Amino acid sequence: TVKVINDPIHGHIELHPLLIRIIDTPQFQRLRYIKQLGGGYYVFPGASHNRFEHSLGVGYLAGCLVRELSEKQPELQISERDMLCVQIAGLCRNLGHGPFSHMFDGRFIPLARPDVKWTHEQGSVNMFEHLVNSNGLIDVMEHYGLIPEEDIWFIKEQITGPWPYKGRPKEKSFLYEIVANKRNGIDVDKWDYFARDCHHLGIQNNFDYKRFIKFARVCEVDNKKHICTREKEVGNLYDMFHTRNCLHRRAYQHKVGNIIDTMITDAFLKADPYIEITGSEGKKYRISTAIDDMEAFTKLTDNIFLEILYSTDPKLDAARAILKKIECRNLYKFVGETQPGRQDKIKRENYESLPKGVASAFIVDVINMDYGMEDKNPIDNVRFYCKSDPNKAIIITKNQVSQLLPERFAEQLIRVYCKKTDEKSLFAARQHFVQWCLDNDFTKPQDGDVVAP
Amino acid sequence: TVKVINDPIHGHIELHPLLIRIIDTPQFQRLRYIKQLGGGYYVFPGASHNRFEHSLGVGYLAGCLVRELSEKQPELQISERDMLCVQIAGLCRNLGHGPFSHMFDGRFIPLARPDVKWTHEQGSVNMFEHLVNSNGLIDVMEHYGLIPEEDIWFIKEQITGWPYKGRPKEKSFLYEIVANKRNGIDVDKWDYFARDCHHLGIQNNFDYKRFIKFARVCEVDNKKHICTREKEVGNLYDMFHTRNCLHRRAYQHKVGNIIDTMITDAFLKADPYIEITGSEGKKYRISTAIDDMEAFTKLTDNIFLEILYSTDPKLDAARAILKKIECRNLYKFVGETQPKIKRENYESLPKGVASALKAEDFIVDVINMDYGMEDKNPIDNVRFYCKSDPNKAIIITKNQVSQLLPERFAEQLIRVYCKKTDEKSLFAARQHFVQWCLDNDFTKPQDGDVVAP
Amino acid sequence: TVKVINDPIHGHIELHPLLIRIIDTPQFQRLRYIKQLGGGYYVFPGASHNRFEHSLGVGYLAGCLVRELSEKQPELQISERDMLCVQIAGLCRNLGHGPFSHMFDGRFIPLARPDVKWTHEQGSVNMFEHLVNSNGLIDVMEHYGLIPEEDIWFIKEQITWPYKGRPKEKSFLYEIVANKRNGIDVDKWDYFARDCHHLGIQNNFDYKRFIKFARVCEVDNKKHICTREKEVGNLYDMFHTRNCLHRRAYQHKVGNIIDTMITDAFLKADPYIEITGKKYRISTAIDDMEAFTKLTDNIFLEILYSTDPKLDAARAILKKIECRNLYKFVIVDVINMDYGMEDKNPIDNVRFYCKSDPNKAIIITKNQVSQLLPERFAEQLIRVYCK
Amino acid sequence: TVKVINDPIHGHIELHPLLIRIIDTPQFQRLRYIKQLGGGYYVFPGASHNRFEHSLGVGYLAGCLVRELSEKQPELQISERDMLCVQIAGLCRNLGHGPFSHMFDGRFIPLARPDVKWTHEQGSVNMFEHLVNSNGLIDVMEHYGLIPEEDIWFIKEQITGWPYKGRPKEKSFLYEIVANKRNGIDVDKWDYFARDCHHLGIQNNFDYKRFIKFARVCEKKHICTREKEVGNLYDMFHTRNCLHRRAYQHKVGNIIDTMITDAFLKADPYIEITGSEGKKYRISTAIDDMEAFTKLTDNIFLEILYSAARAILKKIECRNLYKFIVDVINMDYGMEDKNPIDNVRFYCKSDPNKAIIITKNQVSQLLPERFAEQLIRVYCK
Ligand SMILES: Nc1nc2c(ncn2[C@H]2C[C@H](O)[C@@H](COP(=O)(O)OP(=O)(O)OP(=O)(O)O)O2)c(=O)[nH]1
Ligand SMILES: Nc1nc2c(ncn2[C@H]2C[C@H](O)[C@@H](COP(=O)(O)OP(=O)(O)OP(=O)(O)O)O2)c(=O)[nH]1
Ligand SMILES: Nc1nc2c(ncn2[C@H]2C[C@H](O)[C@@H](COP(=O)(O)OP(=O)(O)OP(=O)(O)O)O2)c(=O)[nH]1
Ligand SMILES: Nc1nc2c(ncn2[C@H]2C[C@H](O)[C@@H](COP(=O)(O)OP(=O)(O)OP(=O)(O)O)O2)c(=O)[nH]1
Ligand SMILES: Nc1nc2c(ncn2[C@H]2C[C@H](O)[C@@H](COP(=O)(O)OP(=O)(O)OP(=O)(O)O)O2)c(=O)[nH]1
Ligand SMILES: Nc1nc2c(ncn2[C@H]2C[C@H](O)[C@@H](COP(=O)(O)OP(=O)(O)OP(=O)(O)O)O2)c(=O)[nH]1
Ligand SMILES: Nc1nc2c(ncn2[C@H]2C[C@H](O)[C@@H](COP(=O)(O)OP(=O)(O)OP(=O)(O)O)O2)c(=O)[nH]1
Ligand SMILES: Nc1nc2c(ncn2[C@H]2C[C@H](O)[C@@H](COP(=O)(O)OP(=O)(O)OP(=O)(O)O)O2)c(=O)[nH]1
Ligand SMILES: Nc1nc2c(ncn2[C@H]2C[C@H](O)[C@@H](COP(=O)(O)OP(=O)(O)OP(=O)(O)O)O2)c(=O)[nH]1
Ligand SMILES: Nc1nc2c(ncn2[C@H]2C[C@H](O)[C@@H](COP(=O)(O)OP(=O)(O)OP(=O)(O)O)O2)c(=O)[nH]1
Ligand SMILES: Nc1nc2c(ncn2[C@H]2C[C@H](O)[C@@H](COP(=O)(O)OP(=O)(O)OP(=O)(O)O)O2)c(=O)[nH]1
Ligand SMILES: Nc1nc2c(ncn2[C@H]2C[C@H](O)[C@@H](COP(=O)(O)OP(=O)(O)OP(=O)(O)O)O2)c(=O)[nH]1
Ligand SMILES: [Mg+2]
Ligand SMILES: [Mg+2]
Repeated sequence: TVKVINDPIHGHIELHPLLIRIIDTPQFQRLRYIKQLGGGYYVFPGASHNRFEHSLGVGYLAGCLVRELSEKQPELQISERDMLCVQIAGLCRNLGHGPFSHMFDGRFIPLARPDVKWTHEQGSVNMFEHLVNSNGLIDVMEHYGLIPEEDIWFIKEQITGPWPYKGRPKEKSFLYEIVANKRNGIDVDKWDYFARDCHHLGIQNNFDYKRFIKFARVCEVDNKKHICTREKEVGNLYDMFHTRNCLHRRAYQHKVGNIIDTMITDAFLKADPYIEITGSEGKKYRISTAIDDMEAFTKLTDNIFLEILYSTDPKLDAARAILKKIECRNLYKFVGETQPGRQDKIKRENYESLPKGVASAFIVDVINMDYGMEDKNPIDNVRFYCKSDPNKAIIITKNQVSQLLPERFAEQLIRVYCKKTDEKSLFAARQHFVQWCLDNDFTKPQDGDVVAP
Repeated sequence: TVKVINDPIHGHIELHPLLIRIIDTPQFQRLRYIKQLGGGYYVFPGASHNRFEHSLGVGYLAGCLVRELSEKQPELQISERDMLCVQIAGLCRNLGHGPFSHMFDGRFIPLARPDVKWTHEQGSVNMFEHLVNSNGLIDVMEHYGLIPEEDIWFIKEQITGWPYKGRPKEKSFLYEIVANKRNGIDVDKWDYFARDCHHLGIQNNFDYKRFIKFARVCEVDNKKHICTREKEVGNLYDMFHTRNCLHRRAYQHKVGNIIDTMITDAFLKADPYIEITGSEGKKYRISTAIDDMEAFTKLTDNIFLEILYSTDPKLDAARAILKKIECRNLYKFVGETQPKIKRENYESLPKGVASALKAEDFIVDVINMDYGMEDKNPIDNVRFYCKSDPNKAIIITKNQVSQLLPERFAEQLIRVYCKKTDEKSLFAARQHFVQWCLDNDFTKPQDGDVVAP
Repeated sequence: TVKVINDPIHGHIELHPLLIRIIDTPQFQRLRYIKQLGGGYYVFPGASHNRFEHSLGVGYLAGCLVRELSEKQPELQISERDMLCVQIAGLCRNLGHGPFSHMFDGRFIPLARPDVKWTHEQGSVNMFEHLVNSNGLIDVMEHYGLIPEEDIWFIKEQITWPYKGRPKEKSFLYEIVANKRNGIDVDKWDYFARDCHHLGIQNNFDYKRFIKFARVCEVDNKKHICTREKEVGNLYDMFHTRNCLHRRAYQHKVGNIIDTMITDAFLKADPYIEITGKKYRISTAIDDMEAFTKLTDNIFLEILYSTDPKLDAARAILKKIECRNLYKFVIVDVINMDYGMEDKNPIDNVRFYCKSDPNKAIIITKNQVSQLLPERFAEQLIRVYCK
Repeated sequence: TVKVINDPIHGHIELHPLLIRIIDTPQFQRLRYIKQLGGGYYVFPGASHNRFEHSLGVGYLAGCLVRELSEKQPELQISERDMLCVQIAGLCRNLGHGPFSHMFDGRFIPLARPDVKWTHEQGSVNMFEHLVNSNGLIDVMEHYGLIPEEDIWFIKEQITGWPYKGRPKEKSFLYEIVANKRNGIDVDKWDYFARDCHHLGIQNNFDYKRFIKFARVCEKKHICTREKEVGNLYDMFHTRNCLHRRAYQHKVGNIIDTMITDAFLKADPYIEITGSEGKKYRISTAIDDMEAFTKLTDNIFLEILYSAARAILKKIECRNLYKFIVDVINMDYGMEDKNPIDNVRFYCKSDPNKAIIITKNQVSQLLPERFAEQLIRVYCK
């Protein structure tokens, strides 16, 4: 039987009986304890939402777009079984996030295991594989019309990727642009967190996903089939990446929200050698090794935070000290923000040297602000059709749309912090950063003249 | 200085430096890990908000109402010291909640320690005393112009409640703001109306900004009260009608309440085997952690995941229940009915359903749906002024308002669940329930004619 | 081809090319000049929305409910042209409204010509009949697959075995646009959400949830639109919403008195205001649908801007409105706030089903749901105003 | 006594009794029959709102901002006399809008009278003069604490423009509330961002309440904001440049405006409006006499319809519109080719009195390179 879910973002959403079987498992319900925005909840009190409700919304929107394409284009021969496999990927595309979401795979793991190749996409299919086997859903998928081996491949291909695709013929290549669009990034995962993060933080979203769906249409281009949209909508697609970039500077890359994220990783790193997570077959794992056993990664949620804080173990005292610094709001003071050049951008291989560089002129964080396609324009990977010939998809260049569009599509930001809260330190630390920007020929800080003339 | 918090409900809300230092403590930040709606999150996935964000809203609304009374009528001589003490009562009104909020003081504590009378108001004031002492704010309150002796009584009286000694009877109206014991119209209700509806996806039929625009203090019976105008008695009836919809739609959802029941069941079977530490290092159980604040500070929803991830063979009976929740193998709801059943009789109804599948196979949940004051109309304890003489507080009775208002103001619902889930057990459980309704002469189940012909 | 319309209430709605042709006629486009709430705009400044956009939503919701029923239940033989006809009636349910809506058919005509019995429903079928004939569109309806003689009668029957539009096997399609049996129809769901959003008030009925659980059931050998056991408390709240909108906005004592002053201004201006090939007055424009087309809220400002001394008494009263010299609230106004069916309970006309057998309709009584529900369901109010 | 008005945008707003007396006049209530977005209503159904509702919001926000600065900076000597004059200027900066707002003074009047020089501010000050004299409010303005000679001049200067004769340069920051000429950050923009989006069904991307919480006056004197809000200030001009692209310059919406100019230009010969002493004015001439301009609303559109010009309106009601006439549209941040943030000063949390200049390079590189552009549309009649 179909179940219904009331959602503040999408309203009542219908779930296939198989979708419910995937939801009501420990590997999915785990997501109720991973916060979407990690440390951003300690700056925006409304961002209490977790990965679980986000996953439901991505599965709903995937089903919405995949159904509009089949209803408007029966030529595509999209089957109910394709739609279902599309909805499973949208639900399971978030399975592989770790504690506090982008803090785990973007800070902690890069610091604890510098040479491991790890992303949440990889974790999502590793966890999805453990979800199906550990709950006996192979038979369940057969009962609802799915052919597992091919479809298990197809689902995992939407989440991560690799005509290199084994799960679906190239004649249905457009199904891979719904859940996780590797070609341009216009996927159902962005549309849900645009609306769900703005709802919870209390900021404004400037992209209407429903209007986009009404004009979505598969077109052939360069002998392959892509998802295209109308030419009259090219302006709002630019505004979708302007929405996403505006969402990052306000909330995701909030300097206080990020310094709280760095403090949690540093506490996690200091608690790493002493926290024991029981994995598969009784084996024990650290925080940085739980990603190797899915049975242990299941039990690696935000509970680690309170486990460290509510602890009595003397070995956890140093990690507990950093969390106590957070609950008392004694945080590292933000001293300034600057920008390098495109050609003078700092490489990740040099990140470990900069606090030494500013002291000779400390916490330095480097954030890269791009439209998704590194320094490339994502819209140039989008094709557009006219109302007189819906099968001819043309290229709309940036100069054809507007002269007010961004000159560049990627940039880098350098935030500097100081661990000493002394008024004399915060003054002296600000003096180093201002001279550090003049020496390295970086851009002038906004508060530069008042704190240091 | 002052800080500004962005809130999805109230927007940018400014907080006095003393309020900032009150919330930046482990006993306040503890509220970030208490689900506002408890088990409702497992039915309404948008209900992930915690007590922390609710506390700031109540304190901000407390400040809006007392700031309007002060500005409109200088006659009352409301001081900044008074307005600060009201906001402090708004923030700390929720400090006394336990894991999953109303589950703790309404289900677990009654069954774990039936001898002791415990409320979250008693908890909030006890937690408030521990908050100011552990963080040494008695000197900070003195710094911002407060008199700790008298004001801490005043802060505590607003929470718990001429019996008061923290304020003279001339300021009696300041006790109707944070926790109105007289009629229930308080700023704590306005925030959870708007905040819960935002997250649940439910509609709210009450406007507090309009009420505040007409709030005015008048004398009657030589005592001063907060009153609103003639024209607002209709909106005041809907405020308690809204509260009843939020209780019927969400807070007393049949599936959300059974999930709360199972978390209590799991808690009571885990209560003897888990230790919480605090005050002078003594160990405390879940049920006895209310006797000490240093232990109760570390008693949050984290208890759920510690039981679920536990390795102890002494915790399987409790871990078994929580995994029935994770896989959603819940007790099946059999039916709803209506009669008054004394709380002392609650324990006896399970054996009564079986007499019409042993007694333990049933669970009977009695809910008292009222308007806040048992069977009394709260509007009868509200005074109204008119535009001609704004200083005379008249009385509007239910007949003068409307004839479509409720007849009574208190009813009880009874829900029957069965711990057996097979098709044969559910059938017999449905038959017992319908017969049990005749044996005691209850209201006819809605589906009885279809389920038990 | 299909056009999409961005509406602030329903978002982007798609309209079949036939419905676009009906929209683009003078008889539908004139509804851009009929205030939905009439005299409420002079008390709630947000309610500037007209009848035009209200109609686009009643027919959008009409398509939504009819299409959900055919997809869940192909056993009903709901054709794609059944759904076009249900949509048409939703759009044209509002064609027969006069200047300022409830000001016209609710007060003005009852005093101007007490002999006639005039309703906006009876105005809709005549304006619709004029609409199809004056634009030569019985041509286009057969082009998109409809049989006019039966389908047109079907459309009008929904506005106003008795029916001849369709047989008792399709008896549930008459419960969508104008539900005469309990009042649960798409018309209410739109102005609930549309008036609330413009007035600044709060709606408390979720219509998208009611659609998710709607299902037809054979009751008394007749097919009826039903809902689930669990949605009965939300039905009581639906009429409770409708009542709040009347007590807060629709029957606001200052908003009603402004409507009454516009009636008095139209009454005194009635014999001297001529609308054209005969000539018609405001009171007789209802008798010629070619005149009712040119009879909108513009009739208000044509009196206010005139200079003929014959209309001075009428203009002196619209001069009293623009300077807010209104009748002091102490003209006697009687208001009957019911549940849409006189003193009856509409829930006693609603059937429900269970999960166990989703084909067994059953009646749920008030004593079964909640004991805190109203005692009565109709109620009268008396107000007097000093001229 | 005070009156409260419930609003879909701002909620319950309180209005001084002197404000109510300005509202309850024929020259202000006229704005109930001037739709704010003109022809965008025939493309966006939800956009049925008029200038009247907008005018109440402009004055309410003009009152929020000035009252905010009163209570945080008493060193500015802001009086209840200044706050009243700002709110009046907020209410009356839209009095001089003709039928369908910008279709009248953007297309029709420049085409009907190429020699004339007409703007809606000129009308706003002229009809504000016509409002207080026709309704005898000069004795009521003085009764509520104002000095009518000096304050009127201040009210008409917040609308049009040390060259000011209503307030001294020691209070120059109050001309930056209603109609900012230095950079364009005024409460009028903030009201139509939220009120047009609400009705069009478009999304907004500027938080006006957050901007008010960080407003300070800094040394002349200009209104400044925190350094952390410069990014929100470009997105303010980006929000509204995005508002012009979707609704204000909608191709089918703009072509409807042009067809109503043509229908008005053809009906200008025979359009009769009675004016000052019974003298008849045309549509194109009712601006020279505020008695006639008072009665010049959207009513003329339906007056032509119910009467050669009736053919064009008939072509619009039947959607026989021109297919996608050459219209030129100027898209700018409000200051021609200039950059409005260069005329904005900022203060830090360190020295709140030291105003600083922030350049585009210090904010972000993903910002526009130019700040003006022009689009050319062609249509077939
Ligand atoms: N908007 C709204 N949502 C509701 C309401 N009542 C319950 N819900 C929400 C909670 C769930 O996420 C979702 C489904 O809950 P339901 O009560 O309709 O289904 P439930 O499984 O509890 O009962 P059932 O299996 O159908 O017998 O809708 C309501 O009255 N309004
Ligand atoms: N202090 C504090 N801020 C919170 C909280 N929840 C959300 N927020 C917001 C308000 C702050 O403006 C914002 C930034 O946090 P802080 O101001 O405490 O850190 P910041 O680096 O700005 O140092 P500061 O204290 O302003 O000198 O976090 C909370 O619980 N405590
Ligand atoms: N607090 C915080 N959140 C981030 C950060 N980076 C990404 N996110 C948050 C914002 C969204 O809610 C969500 C989007 O990231 P996801 O992991 O869900 O998907 P994905 O990486 O594909 O995002 P993308 O396609 O690049 O926009 O995570 C960050 O650096 N800090
Ligand atoms: N609506 C909105 N909220 C923001 C924005 N930026 C930050 N916030 C939210 C997060 C906080 O809860 C609150 C305060 O953040 P702020 O950045 O303004 O204060 P913060 O202490 O971090 O900086 P400061 O110490 O004052 O220099 O507002 C924004 O651009 N728009
Ligand atoms: N099954 C399920 N429902 C959820 C979940 N989150 C929110 N909801 C909502 C949808 C459901 O209609 C509603 C009630 O949950 P259930 O239907 O599973 O409880 P119920 O005793 O009615 O089981 P049943 O419908 O007889 O299978 O909660 C979830 O994670 N799993
Ligand atoms: N899930 C759930 N939430 C409840 C229940 N009872 C109360 N609440 C929730 C709804 C509100 O968000 C919030 C209000 O309860 P509080 O204890 O915080 O305030 P209070 O004691 O004053 O209740 P009152 O104002 O009299 O309704 O807790 C319940 O039985 N189940
Ligand atoms: N939400 C939203 N609505 C828009 C936008 N642009 C126009 N509209 C609204 C106005 C209409 O009610 C509806 C249709 O607008 P369109 O420009 O897409 O239709 P149009 O017939 O003018 O273009 P077409 O004939 O298909 O080339 O959507 C937009 O950017 N966002
Ligand atoms: N006076 C006036 N009220 C308006 C207007 N627009 C919306 N409203 C609302 C605010 C008022 O509280 C409400 C009632 O109108 P009035 O107060 O003017 O009439 P009322 O019978 O209450 O006479 P009153 O002056 O209060 O003794 O209309 C307007 O333009 N002028
Ligand atoms: N200002 C005002 N509006 C009214 C009044 N009575 C009805 N309406 C308005 C409010 C709604 O927007 C709308 C609803 O009634 P309709 O004219 O659309 O038709 P109908 O009689 O079928 O509605 P109903 O079934 O009675 O709820 O008309 C009234 O007495 N005064
Ligand atoms: N949000 C909301 N607005 C209302 C309500 N009732 C009336 N209004 C709106 C209409 C007006 O624009 C505004 C104030 O009008 P009121 O009806 O409260 O006062 P009114 O002048 O008519 O009576 P009064 O002169 O004070 O005796 O609020 C309500 O229940 N909720
Ligand atoms: N339908 C339509 N509206 C326009 C057009 N140009 C401007 N507007 C409308 C959009 C806004 O609601 C409103 C904004 O302009 P205002 O008349 O309120 O004043 P102003 O010229 O100072 O606007 P600004 O400060 O430059 O943004 O006028 C247009 O070309 N077509
Ligand atoms: N045709 C029409 N469009 C409306 C109406 N109300 C709002 N809109 C919107 C939907 C349209 O996509 C948009 C543009 O209008 P049209 O499509 O009719 O003119 P257009 O030049 O695009 O010619 P077209 O038929 O699309 O080739 O106006 C209406 O009543 N009729
Ligand atoms: Mg009806
Ligand atoms: Mg301007």
